[PDB]
Amino acid sequence: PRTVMVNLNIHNRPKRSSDYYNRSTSPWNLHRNEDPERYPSVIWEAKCRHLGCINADGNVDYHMNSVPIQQEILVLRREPPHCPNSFRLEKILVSVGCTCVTPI
Amino acid sequence: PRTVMVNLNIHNRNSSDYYNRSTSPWNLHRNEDPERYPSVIWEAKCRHLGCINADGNVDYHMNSVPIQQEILVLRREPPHCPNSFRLEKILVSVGCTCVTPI
Ligand SMILES: CC(C)[C@H](NC(=O)COCCNC(=O)OC(C)(C)C)C(=O)N[C@@H](CC(=O)O)Cc1ccc(NC(=O)[C@H](Cc2ccccc2Cl)NC(=O)C(F)(F)c2ccccc2)cc1
Repeated sequence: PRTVMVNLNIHNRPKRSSDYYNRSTSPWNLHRNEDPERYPSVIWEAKCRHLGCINADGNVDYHMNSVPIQQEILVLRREPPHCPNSFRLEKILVSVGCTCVTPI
Repeated sequence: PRTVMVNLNIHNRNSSDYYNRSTSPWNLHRNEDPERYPSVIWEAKCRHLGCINADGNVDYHMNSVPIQQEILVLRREPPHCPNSFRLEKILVSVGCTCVTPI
């Protein structure tokens, strides 16, 4: 009912540091979600390592909370299946890291 | 030049105020570009250089820093062609996390 064309070839941004994930008070890991019926097909989702957050001393402090920061994202989904380059839009949620948080 | 078709009827999916309770809270700044789809984009900005205490005072021995993501956005191509588009990859701060320096 409303349809458009898109060139998936790309240009822009170099990178670096980005071990925020390891020095955060609310650190995380990245889990690969691969779906071949989907553009992009590889997506990296963040997952908080602890319930609590990390001390100065480097011990977990459960009076606080690692929680994930999320984003609504649009992704491409094959429509109909078996059709290698026709697609519909699909909105989804993506954890991109965790932040630490006071519970009240 | 690999090219594909997209139906913009978007089904399906699928308050939480972490921005205010984070040790490394932040605000959102509007970026608007009319030659861009989406045109309005909200970018996060850490409120403090340091992070917030239990006591609720700023502790500069630590660091609010933004968490970013690579994002794709659409740009008409050729310009003034209302259906055909090219991809453009962008960085987006979506919130801040607190961090131990070196
Ligand atoms: C992202 C929207 C879901 C959101 N809008 C809504 O909830 C409803 O959208 C109704 C208007 N947007 C719209 O039609 O999107 C297009 C005009 C596109 C068609 C919105 O506009 N948010 C914005 C305002 C704000 O809220 O601060 C912030 C925003 C901006 C762009 C993006 N970009 C995307 O989600 C794109 C979708 C896309 C865009 C352009 C070209 C190709 C593709 Cl596949 N996908 C990706 O970046 C990704 F798939 F690569 C991806 C995957 C995994 C992790 C990270 C990224 C995300 C969020």
